[PDB]
Amino acid sequence: ADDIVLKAKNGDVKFPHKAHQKAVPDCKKCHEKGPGKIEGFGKEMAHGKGCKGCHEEMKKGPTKCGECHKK
Ligand code: HEC
Ligand code: HEC
Ligand code: HEC
Ligand SMILES: C[C@H](CCC(=O)O)[C@H]1CC[C@H]2[C@@H]3CC[C@@H]4C[C@H](O)CC[C@]4(C)[C@H]3C[C@H](O)[C@]12C
Repeated sequence: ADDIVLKAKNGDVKFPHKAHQKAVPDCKKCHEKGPGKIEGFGKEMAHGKGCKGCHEEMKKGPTKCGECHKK
């Protein structure tokens, strides 16, 4: 399957899966979540534990606005 781009208005956000499969061997951090996670995602999650917060906790991954968002 292909990577996905989140169409944030301030700039597309790429999500590269291969880098996540390799760096986050705890696949249940994202997979096998109960129902609601597709509908639940949005800006609050992305700037929180959905994206940025995990990077902050794992001490690796982009944490600045222009590292995630790129037109
Ligand atoms: C959240 C940060 C995730 C982590 C950690 C892992 N995966 Fe994942 N996976 C996630 C997304 C949003 C998607 C779909 C979008 C995409 O970019 O592909 C996937 C997809 C998969 C698939 C399909 C990949 C493909 O067919 O090319 C598989 C089999 C899957 N993911 C496996 C998987 C494994 C085993 C993980 C841990 C080592 C892993 N993922 C972590 C989000 C995230
Ligand atoms: C932990 C459970 C994570 C979640 C949820 C998300 N990401 Fe992540 N990301 C994680 C790690 C530990 C890393 C390091 C990968 C590396 O080897 O450098 C990253 C990295 C990225 C990258 C940069 C990838 C690269 O090859 O340099 C990007 C662009 C990225 N992550 C984006 C991203 C977004 C948009 C997320 C939510 C949709 C997301 N990450 C979730 C750990 C975790
Ligand atoms: C990657 C880990 C991110 C970092 C660092 C920042 N943002 Fe972000 N933001 C991210 C995602 C995945 C999303 C899309 C959410 C979704 O609904 O899919 C966003 C969203 C925003 C938005 C809202 C855009 C819209 O609703 O169309 C804005 C205005 C935004 N982000 C701004 C922003 C700024 C200024 C940041 C630095 C302070 C920043 N983001 C960091 C992913 C990431
Ligand atoms: C559930 C995990 C981890 C965050 C958390 O614990 O909530 C998060 C991390 C990244 C999230 C995905 C980002 C890309 C997609 C954003 C869409 O708008 C909703 C579906 C997708 C496929 C999201 C589904 C789910 O919300 C995920 C896989």
